[PDB]
This record gives sequence, C-alpha cells and structure tokens, in this order.
Amino acid sequence: DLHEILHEAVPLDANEREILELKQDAFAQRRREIETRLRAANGKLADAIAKNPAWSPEVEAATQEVERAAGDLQRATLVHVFEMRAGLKPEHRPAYDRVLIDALRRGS
Amino acid sequence: DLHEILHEAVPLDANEREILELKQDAFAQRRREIETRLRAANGKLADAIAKNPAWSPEVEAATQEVERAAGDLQRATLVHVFEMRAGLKPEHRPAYDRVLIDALRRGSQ
Repeated sequence: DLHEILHEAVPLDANEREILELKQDAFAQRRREIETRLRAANGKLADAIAKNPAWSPEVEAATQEVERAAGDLQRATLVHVFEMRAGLKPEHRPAYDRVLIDALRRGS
Repeated sequence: DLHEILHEAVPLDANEREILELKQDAFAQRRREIETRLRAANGKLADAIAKNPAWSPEVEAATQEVERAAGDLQRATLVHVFEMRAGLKPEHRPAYDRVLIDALRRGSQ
C-alpha cells in the first residue's frame, strides 16, 4: 500500500505521468507475477492438506514459496519507490520523501 | 485473514477452548516478536532515506530485515493453524480441515 499512499498524497503531474507510465505498468506486472506465485502456493497447500493434513514435505515446500513471495513483494515495492522518485521533477521529491518517510515510520 | 477465517469457524468443547486460548497467547507473543523486528526495520529504512534517498548499504540491510519479517509472519500463521488443529480432539479435526482447505483454495483464486 506504500505506492497507494504515495499516489493518494503526491500524485504525478501530467508530464511525470506520461514519462513513468511504462515503469508503473512494469511494476504492476511484477507485482501480479509475485502474487500469482503466492496464490499458486496456497493452491498447493490446499491440495497437500486434502491428501494428508500434516506438516508434510509438500506443506513445507509450499510454505517456503509463500515466504519467498512475501519477501519478494516487499523488495519489489521498495525498489519501485526509488524508481518512481528518480522520475519526478527534482522540486517534487521533498514532498514525496516526506510522505514515504512518514509511511515507514508509521510502520515503526 | 486465514486465522480470522478459521477463528471460531468450528465448534469447540470446553477443554478444546481452554487449550486453544493458551495456543492463541503463544501465537500472540510470536507475532509481536516478528512485528517488533518489522517496526525496527522500517524505522531504519526511514532514517536512511531521510538522510540519503538512495539504495545504500543501510537500506539494503533493513530491506532484508523487512523481507525476512514478512516471510516469518506467513510461516508463523500457517504453523499456528496446525497448532490449533492439534488442540482439537481427533474426531473434531476433519471439520477444521474442511474449512482450512476451503480457505486455502479460495486463497489460490
């Protein structure tokens, strides 16, 4: 929701929107891919538990997939935050940073 | 939400409830531990960014802590679902299993 917060508080201006469209789309795609992996792992968990409701090799491996996808989402979001920042007009970065920093410290 | 979904989704006799409450406490302490680490990590991110808005060694290190904490919370949740199941009498486990499989299946769509 970091990117949602940022869009809510400091939306891109017209030129920034046009310039950053590809990178925003690419991130949306990357996020979708990670979430697809997380959902597939939920599916594996369901299948496994239906066959044996225990902490089996299949449950362990699917749980590892969930953990990795959970971590990847966080890194992808953060890298994108810096990517978007690089594409802002310099004058717009201080507000963007403020919102970002406050969002992180809210999570502190 | 997996825990919310399973939360009170099956009936519990008094002895099962007693045990589930103890396991709920254990999970709360585990969750607080992971969240404490997550909060500290985010604060380190915030400090680094306010000082230098770039991907520094500090941001890299704190990000890795966020990653681990995010993965830890997911594993802790799944582990806890199995711990709750173990608190049920054997005869009551199938009903729990059905809600669990159903939730995970909906979770894959």
